[PDB]
Amino acid sequence: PQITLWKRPLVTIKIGGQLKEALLDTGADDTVIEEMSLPGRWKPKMIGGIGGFIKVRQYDQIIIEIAGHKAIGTVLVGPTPVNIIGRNLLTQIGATLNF
Amino acid sequence: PQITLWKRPLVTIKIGGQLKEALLDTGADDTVIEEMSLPGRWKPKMIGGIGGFIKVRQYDQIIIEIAGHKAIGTVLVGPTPVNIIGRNLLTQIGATLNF
Ligand SMILES: COc1ccc(S(=O)(=O)N(CC(C)C)C[C@@H](O)[C@H](Cc2ccccc2)NC(=O)O[C@H]2[C@H]3CO[C@H]4OC[C@@H]2[C@H]4C3)cc1
Ligand SMILES: [Cl-]
Ligand SMILES: [Cl-]
Ligand code: NA
Repeated sequence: PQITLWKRPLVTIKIGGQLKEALLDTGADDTVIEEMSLPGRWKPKMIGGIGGFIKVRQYDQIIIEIAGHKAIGTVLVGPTPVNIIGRNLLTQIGATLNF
Repeated sequence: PQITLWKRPLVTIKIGGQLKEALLDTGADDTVIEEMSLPGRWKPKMIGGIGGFIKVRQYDQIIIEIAGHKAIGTVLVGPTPVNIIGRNLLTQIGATLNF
């Protein structure tokens, strides 16, 4: 679709079998989801934003359904205040910015 | 133009007569730039990101060129790690997300 930006670009996602809302975020390199369990191995990572850094768990090869589009990639899980779909998965659904 | 997301969506902006690089950020409500001087009065604002909250200076009706497009609107100035163009100005240049 074409999403205007008058409001936050929130969409429904499916991850780990759970339905959530997430922000399509072109300013995020990586995808970051609020605390939840995912299967498989993970490793610790530190990521920084406005305010500073948080510790997260890095899970690789996770499948996510984004606005009904399937994608696979790394998902970071930790105390983010918002679920964020970042560029590593936006590319996989063919998302572009247009002006 | 049409901007894919395999790389960060960095563009050149011009503000207070200086050129800067900034991120086109659909995940940011507001535009936030690293510390610099701007004319006029400012007002206080606290904004929250991944790693907590920061105090910024809010300047209204500031002229800023973004990738060759004129915008005039609110700019937040503070200790952000990166210059971010948020939805308040992305709508002024006509930007949409497409997939
Ligand atoms: C390496 O992988 C990653 C992935 C994500 C991030 S990030 O989340 O720190 N960030 C990076 C960006 C360079 C600032 C993405 C933004 O798009 C956030 C996303 C985000 C939204 C809300 C809460 C936390 C993070 N925007 C936001 O801070 O905007 C505030 C400021 C912008 O204006 C408003 O809109 C959201 C809030 C608020 C003040 C960092 C590392
Ligand atoms: Cl990935
Ligand atoms: Cl592509
Ligand atoms: Na894995």
